[PDB]
Formats: sequence, structure tokens, C-alpha cells
Amino acid sequence: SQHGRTQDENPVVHFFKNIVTPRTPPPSQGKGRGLS
Repeated sequence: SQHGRTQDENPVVHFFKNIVTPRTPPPSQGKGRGLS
């Protein structure tokens, strides 16, 4: 996973974004990065 201030993206959310957004969704983040 990637590091940042963004919450760990779920693979289900990624799939959702794949459907509704033609642009490549952002990569999943480390667990707890959203709170960091």
C-alpha cells in the first residue's frame, strides 16, 4: 500500500470508482493513514 494522509481505500470502493470514474482511481493507502 501507499503512504499519505488518505484513508486506506477498500477494493470495493476502488471497483466503485472504476465504474463511475473513467480516470484511474487512487491506490490503496496504509491502514491508519487516514487518521495520520
